[PDB]
Amino acid sequence: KVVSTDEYVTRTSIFYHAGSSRLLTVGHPYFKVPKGGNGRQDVPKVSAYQYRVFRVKLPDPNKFGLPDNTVYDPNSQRLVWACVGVEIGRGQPLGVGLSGHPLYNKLDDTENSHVASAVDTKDTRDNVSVDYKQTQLCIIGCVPAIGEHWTKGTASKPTTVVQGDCPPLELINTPIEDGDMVDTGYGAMDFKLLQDNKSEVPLDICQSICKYPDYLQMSADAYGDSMFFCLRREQVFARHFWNRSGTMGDQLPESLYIKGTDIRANPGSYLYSPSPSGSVVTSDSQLFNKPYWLHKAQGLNNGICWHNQLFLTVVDTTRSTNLSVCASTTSSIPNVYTPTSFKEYARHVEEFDLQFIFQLCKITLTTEVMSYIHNMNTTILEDWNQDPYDKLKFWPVDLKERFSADLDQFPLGRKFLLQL
Amino acid sequence: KVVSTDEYVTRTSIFYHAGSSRLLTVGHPYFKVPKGGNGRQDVPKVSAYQYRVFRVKLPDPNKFGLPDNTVYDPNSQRLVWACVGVEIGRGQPLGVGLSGHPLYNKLDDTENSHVASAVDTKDTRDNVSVDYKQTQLCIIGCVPAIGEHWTKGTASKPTTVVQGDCPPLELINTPIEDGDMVDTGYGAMDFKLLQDNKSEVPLDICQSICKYPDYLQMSADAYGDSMFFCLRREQVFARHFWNRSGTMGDQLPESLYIKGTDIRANPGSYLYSPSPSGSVVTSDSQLFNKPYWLHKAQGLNNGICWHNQLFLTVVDTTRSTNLSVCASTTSSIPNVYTPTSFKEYARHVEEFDLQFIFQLCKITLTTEVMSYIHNMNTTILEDWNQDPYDKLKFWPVDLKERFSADLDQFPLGRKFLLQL
Amino acid sequence: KVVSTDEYVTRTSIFYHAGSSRLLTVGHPYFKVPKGGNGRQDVPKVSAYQYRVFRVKLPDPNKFGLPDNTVYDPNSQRLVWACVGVEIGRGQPLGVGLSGHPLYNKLDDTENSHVASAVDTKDTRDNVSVDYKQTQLCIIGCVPAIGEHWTKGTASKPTTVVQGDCPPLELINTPIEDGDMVDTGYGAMDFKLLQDNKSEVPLDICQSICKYPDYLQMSADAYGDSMFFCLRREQVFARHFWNRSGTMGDQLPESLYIKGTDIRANPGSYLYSPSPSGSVVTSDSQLFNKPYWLHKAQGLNNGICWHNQLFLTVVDTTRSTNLSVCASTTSSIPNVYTPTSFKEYARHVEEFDLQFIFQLCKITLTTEVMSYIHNMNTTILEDWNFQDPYDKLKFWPVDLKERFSADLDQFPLGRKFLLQL
Amino acid sequence: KVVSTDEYVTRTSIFYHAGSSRLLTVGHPYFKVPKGGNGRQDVPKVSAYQYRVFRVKLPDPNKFGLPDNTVYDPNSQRLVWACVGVEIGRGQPLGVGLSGHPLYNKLDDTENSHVASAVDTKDTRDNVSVDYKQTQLCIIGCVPAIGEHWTKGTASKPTTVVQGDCPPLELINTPIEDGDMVDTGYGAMDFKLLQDNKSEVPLDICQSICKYPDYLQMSADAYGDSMFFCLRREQVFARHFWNRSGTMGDQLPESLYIKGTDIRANPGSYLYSPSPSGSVVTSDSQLFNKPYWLHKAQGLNNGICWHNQLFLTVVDTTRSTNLSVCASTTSSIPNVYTPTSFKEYARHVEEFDLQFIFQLCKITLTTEVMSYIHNMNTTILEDWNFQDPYDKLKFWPVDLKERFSADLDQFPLGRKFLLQL
Repeated sequence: KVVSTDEYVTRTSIFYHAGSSRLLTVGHPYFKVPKGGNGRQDVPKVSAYQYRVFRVKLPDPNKFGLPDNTVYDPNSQRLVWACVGVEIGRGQPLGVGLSGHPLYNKLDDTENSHVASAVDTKDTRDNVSVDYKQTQLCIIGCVPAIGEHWTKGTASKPTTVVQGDCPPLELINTPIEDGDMVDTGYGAMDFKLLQDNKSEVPLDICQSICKYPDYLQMSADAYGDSMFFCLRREQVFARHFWNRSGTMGDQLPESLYIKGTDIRANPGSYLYSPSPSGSVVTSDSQLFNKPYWLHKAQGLNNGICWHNQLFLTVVDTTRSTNLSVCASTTSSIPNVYTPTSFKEYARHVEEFDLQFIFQLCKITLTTEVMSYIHNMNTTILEDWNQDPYDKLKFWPVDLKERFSADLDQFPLGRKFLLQL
Repeated sequence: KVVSTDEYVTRTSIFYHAGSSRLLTVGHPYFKVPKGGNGRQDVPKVSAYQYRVFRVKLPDPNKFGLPDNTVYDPNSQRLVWACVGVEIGRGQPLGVGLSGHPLYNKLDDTENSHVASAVDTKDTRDNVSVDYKQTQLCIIGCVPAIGEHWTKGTASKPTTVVQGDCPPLELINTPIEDGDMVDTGYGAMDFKLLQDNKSEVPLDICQSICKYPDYLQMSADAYGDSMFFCLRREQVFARHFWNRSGTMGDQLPESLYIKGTDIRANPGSYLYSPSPSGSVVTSDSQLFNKPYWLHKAQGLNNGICWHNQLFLTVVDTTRSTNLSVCASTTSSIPNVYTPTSFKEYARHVEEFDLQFIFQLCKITLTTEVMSYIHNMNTTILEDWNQDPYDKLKFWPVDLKERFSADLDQFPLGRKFLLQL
Repeated sequence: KVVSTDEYVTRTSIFYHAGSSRLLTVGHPYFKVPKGGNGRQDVPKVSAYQYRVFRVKLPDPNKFGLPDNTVYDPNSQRLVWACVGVEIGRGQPLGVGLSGHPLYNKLDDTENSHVASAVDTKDTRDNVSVDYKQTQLCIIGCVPAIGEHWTKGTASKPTTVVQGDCPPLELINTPIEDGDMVDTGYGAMDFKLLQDNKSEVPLDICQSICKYPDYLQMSADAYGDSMFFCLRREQVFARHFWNRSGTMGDQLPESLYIKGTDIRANPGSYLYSPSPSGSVVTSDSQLFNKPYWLHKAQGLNNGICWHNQLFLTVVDTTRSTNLSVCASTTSSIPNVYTPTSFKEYARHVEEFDLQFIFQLCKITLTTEVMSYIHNMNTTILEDWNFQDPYDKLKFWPVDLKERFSADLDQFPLGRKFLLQL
Repeated sequence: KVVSTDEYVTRTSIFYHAGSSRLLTVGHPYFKVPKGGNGRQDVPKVSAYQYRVFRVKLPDPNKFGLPDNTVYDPNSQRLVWACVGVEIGRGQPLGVGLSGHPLYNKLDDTENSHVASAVDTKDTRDNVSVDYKQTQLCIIGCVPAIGEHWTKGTASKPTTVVQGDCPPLELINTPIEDGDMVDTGYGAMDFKLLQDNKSEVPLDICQSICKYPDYLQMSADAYGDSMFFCLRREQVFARHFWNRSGTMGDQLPESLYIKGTDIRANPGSYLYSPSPSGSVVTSDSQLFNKPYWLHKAQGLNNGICWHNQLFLTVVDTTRSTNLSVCASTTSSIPNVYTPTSFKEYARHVEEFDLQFIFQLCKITLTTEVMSYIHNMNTTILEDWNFQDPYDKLKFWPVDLKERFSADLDQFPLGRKFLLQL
């Protein structure tokens, strides 16, 4: 039976402020662009619809040599940091940005099109852009957050299935790493494995995986390490209605329509996919640049940062504007414009400023306790008196050299001083 | 260690009202229009998407001969003004105004266009206008506000890079001057330096710099002089989706699409830029014509106007309507309309009414103190017992002759009297 | 130094209800239509985008013969009415109405138009209608409200300026009269003087003046008589983006663009004017048909109706629907439709019901006082006992001298006012 | 002088629940469709934009023999029902429905049309549909509610006026009957009398009268019998801007435009009428299926149901969806579709469930009283023992004489009312 951490982890009045400086990353919004070097001066994939997963490394409170031996005795008690306050800073202005595909699979406008109807024979793929679904999310833990997505499931039985048949769909949970793609309005699935077309979704995701946080699984967690603070806020609507070209794998049952006089009529495409849209982005609906104080966690782990680390997953699509930089191909432009004399580049920018208020805590290593900690994580006692998470990609944030007890010297520290 | 001003600046019950008369400026909304004089009767660039930065000069409270020697002694105490109340008046009615470009780089409509498809060869630049993103912001300090913007960064290494390559992007902080351009929905960057096209954004900004206030930097300030009062409220959405003509500098990775039967086909333009829009302007979301009382500042400087000055940065795009004035070319119009017999002019108007409630304060010039003031700003003691801000352009507001102790004689003064 | 009226005007518990009957006016929404009579059966200009400025005349409380000599003595005291409650009744249903122009100056669609491009030579003026910006405002005073608008300013210097140049713009404050045009989304200016085109804005305003209330000036007023109660609520957005035909008076600086291959290229029209729109009209955002109680005013005059009069400025564009009445040209209709056999008329309707709760007040005619009143308005004491400047302006007269009643429970606003405990 | 009913009507703790079962009506949404019978198996006009006015008949509390004679004595006291709680049940799901006209008078699109321009010569009438303005309203009284509308006023003078002139517009108050048409966004007027075209508004209203509740008149009522409970919530916006064909009855003043080179030019149609729209229908803005408790009424009559009746006017346009039922013309379907082999019918449905909580009250028939009641309504005493003007009007009869019950906990509204102790 798992026990709340408020019963065997006593808290103190020792508070510290920790904060990284300004973090920023620029790159291409759609894909990694390799440039032959001198490997490498390439630009990375920096999309506003990417998960930002910061691995915040904290100083060992037992190795911490600033507090005096009056706060605790290293004979039967050990220290561990507990997170109390969090402020996620976002820098760039609010904006909406587009993601598209030159060969998007758009057959016919199925909404109220009186223009014409397209012939299926040739390559009926139009150059289509779209503004994705708007998503703001924030998850704080000591273990990377768990996300779900749909993948091409393994064959049901030892059964040979025909090529071109619909594969089985399997839901899969995976740890959310920095750089993963968020749900953008086309669903949370493996577009690389389930769409051989390479033309159903924009370039942002057409060869990537869209993951959605498994709030149901992380909230049903026994210990609650995956998520003890969660803020979600998403919105989307259907902007345009479209048709998908390609032979229909599912036969339209003849019970549902009447063919008309031409009893040879091929039924039109009946696979409809809408263009998502995130509507208006307003600072009234903003979810960051605000202090959030964790008192009671959702799980039994009440904001205790085991192994002196803290995982912060964050998605913010309210600053998706894209910089368009263009450079002339002639050394100096002749005062005449021709499209061949300008190179066009699209760059995207992300800016963060993480701030935290941590609280020092004691753990009296009794029996019953410690054995409970052993059944929880043997490596907790082992690290007291290798790493499985380096196989995943995170944004490292080292705060061992940034802890400070002078809370009034920092904005989040002052806002926390309005809590006595 | 920096110390809060509430520990070494004692406050008094002496309150004064200060206020400018109506301030207004008219001009051209897009660019400075030179007219050969009699130099010069030109109209200036007066756009609703410009930063308005007022440099409010206050009378020296030590040289002020209105208070009696009972409030302080000029032996160990000196006076300084502290800002308590602010009301920013806006005059013109609410309206939405357009900003455009006759040669805007619009290739193809990617938002479900079934009209046609444009050929890239010829000059495919359309006459495009747009209503910018809606922005209301207000920052009060004693130091000019700090803004961020992206510029053509210096060469990465002592490396010869080919002409037409994408230049490095560098984020830069600069003091926000009166007349600077705000973020309009295309990002905060140097459009003059990063777009040799002179055709990616409307005439408002195609040769200017869009700055966004660096709230992250100003809030993390040690002393907090840059910003001790901040109100932001911005909104924007993507109205129309467009394509940019010009050769793509970044090669579209062939892993992300399938070329179709014409295996030697150039992929269409995949640089998508939306037209921003500020949606509805309503007086419910209005942010000015309201009294704001500063009690606790965000930083350690709690509204203390060092050097008897106060910097007010304000952006209000909710009054962006543009007057269209036209005059007949004939002395008296013949009652027949032809476009050649009428000259069309576009003029824009800005109207303000600044109001303030200041509080007189004492500073006991002890040791420990005063040396702290010396480490803060030697020129503070120097002015008690040149200018670094004259390099920047501000809107001068002289209030040395505008202070009044009869608070009940003024609107902001009465609203402040409802605070006892 | 001006002094608050709460320091020299003591209030009493005597309260009266005053109210006009139903007021209504019909007419044409765009322009006055003269009809030769039998002068005259003409229809006036009755637009939902017109200022409604009522001059409410109140009975003289000193001349009032209802109170007994116990409430005051006419030796050292004088009476004056003080406004306490107001309810503005609006009658017609909520609706949106259009205002347009057959020859609107619309050159090209600049809002993502792939349709075509218009030739500038010929008359490239389209028949364009638009729903104006939505505006609700209400201002109560004893002096007509002050509005601002831009006009063709006086000549800058003793300077000969070329014909066709842009005239100087001058901001002007003027009293807002009944029938004046409100800001409709094109700005507050004199379209008749600053637009010789007669084609930049719809017929509603193309030869009129759009005024916006100068809240900044009226709030900075010394006495605060112009406005001691103000409720504003406006909304608008840009619906369509357009181009203006006509030669550009300001040369586009060549630093801002690249001309292209045809080095001869005339820059397209770069004077952009959007079509305003007031979005949805809903009764949730409604601002009238509600009681409003004046306790503390914004200015020093705390709702005191000097000279026993009260000016009520109101704008309500949430009932801008236009009735279309059509009559057959034949005496009895032949059961066949032809556009020539039906005459079409557009009529607009406004319905109000003004309601007020006034409070009787005393003014002890001391020294210091009375001299203060004399420096304020000599005509206040002169009109007491120890011509009119406003008859030059057009108002909607509301005579309530015969409409005062002390039986508050007999009226809705009176009952709602009795709920104050 | 009228007196509040709380001064001569003492209340008791006796409470009853009264409620009709589910009421529903189906029919055609646009017009009465006659079918030759066996007269008649016709379908009636059942539109979501119709006033639903229920005439609720209550049992005579003096004739009621369930309470014992300890509560009152029929010697100097008489009984009267007073309404305390009301819940109006709506059944069908929320939906939006269209109303249109095959021969709608739509000339040109004035909302930024660069497609083409229509010639006025031929029959320029398009098939146009529209979703009306959204309106939810509820008025409870003991006298039928009063509505207003504009009608063809009587001739201005005994004057011979030319045929084709605009008739005078007269505002008229009428009792709101069940089946009357509501304001739909084209105004509250008599479309049959002021539009000989029969083509300016959709078929729903082109030959009907749209009435709007005269809140100004009913609230200024002396006794307050017309309306002692009122909930309104309406919204509308302009979706499309159009032009009206037909010769312009009002001459466009030449001061407002410049004709251009072709000084031979009839100004294009300058009568602009927008298509209304009720925007989104959401249950957040829903106004029914909720209990409403009447404590203080707006008028002096505090929810007292004189003559043991209660009038409920209600409009709900948030369920305006229309069922489309079609039946094949062949006895059994050939598996081939042709438009001639299917008959198409449009049917609309309304579902209600009225619920009430009434309170028994006593009236001691003193002098001063009773004489006041006599001056109020002689028929109140006459109907006691100390013809009908409303059957000339059309109402929805709801007989609740056999539906009163004192076991409040047996009904939902009764339980919610028991949550008030």
